[PDB]
Amino acid sequence: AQSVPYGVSQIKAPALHSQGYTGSNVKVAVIDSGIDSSHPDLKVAGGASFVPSETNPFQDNNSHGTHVAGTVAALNNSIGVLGVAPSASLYAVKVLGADGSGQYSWIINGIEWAIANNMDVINMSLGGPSGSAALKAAVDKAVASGVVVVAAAGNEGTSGSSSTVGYPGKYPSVIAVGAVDSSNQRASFSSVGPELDVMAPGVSIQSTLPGNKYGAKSGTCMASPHVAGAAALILSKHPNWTNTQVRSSLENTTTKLGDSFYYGKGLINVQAAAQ
Ligand SMILES: [Ca+2]
Ligand SMILES: [Ca+2]
Ligand SMILES: [K+]
Repeated sequence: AQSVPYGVSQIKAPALHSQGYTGSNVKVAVIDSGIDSSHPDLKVAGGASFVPSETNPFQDNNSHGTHVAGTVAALNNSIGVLGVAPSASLYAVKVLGADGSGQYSWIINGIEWAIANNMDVINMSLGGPSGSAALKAAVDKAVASGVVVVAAAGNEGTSGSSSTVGYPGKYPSVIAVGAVDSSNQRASFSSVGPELDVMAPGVSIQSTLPGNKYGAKSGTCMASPHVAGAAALILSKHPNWTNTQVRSSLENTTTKLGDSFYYGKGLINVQAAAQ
C-alpha cells in the first residue's frame, strides 16, 4: 500500500495530480548527501558528486538526501510514499558526506553543476551561519539563468530580535523556507527573520530512507523540498513561466499565518499558485 504523507496533502499537491500535473519533464536538483538510486520508490535521472572521498552520487551514506528526494519525487505507485512532483526528473548533486557536513567549495561546485546542466529547480536543504562572495555569485547566476532556487531557512529558532536565517537562504534571490506542523503552527526550531519567504510542512515528515526504508525527519530541511516540489508542479502546468513568475505565484497565493518575521508570506498552496 502507498501512503500519502500529511505534508503533501497540506500543500494541496494531490489536486494537481488528479488533473495530470505531476512535474513531468521538470529537472529538480537535490543538492544534498546524495540519493539512494536503489530505492524502489525513487527514480534517479542523473547527477554528480562533489565530495572528494565519496565519488558516487547514488550512494547515500547519510540518509538526508534520500529523505529530501522522497519529499520532492517519491513515485506514484502501489508502494511507499508519494512525492509532491512524482514525475519530476530527479538529480542527485552530492555535496555533503556521510556525516551530513560539506565544504563551501563543494556546495558551490554543486550549484555550478546545476546551472551548466540546465536544472529547472535547485533544492538546498542545507545552511551555514556565514556567507561568501562565491556563494552569493553562484545563487545569483542560477536565478539570472532562469533556475528556481529553494533553500531551508535554518533550524536556529528565535534569537532576540535578530534574523536567524542561514545561508544561502538569507540571499534575496533564494526562496527561504520555514517549518510548520500539521496544525499550521510554526515549529520552535524554525529560523526567523525578514528574509523568510514561505512556510511548508517540516515536522515528522515521512519519506524515503536508504536501503528500501521509510521514516520521519523534522526540520526546515524537510519543508524546502515541499516548495521545490511545488515549483516543479507549476512548471509542468506553465512551462513558459519564468522563475520570477513561479516565485511570485507561490508567495502571492499563500494561506496567511502570523507575522512575516516568523511565517514569511505564510503556507504555500500549490493549487492556488498553479492558477
Ligand atoms: Ca510510492
Ligand atoms: Ca528571502
Ligand atoms: K531569501
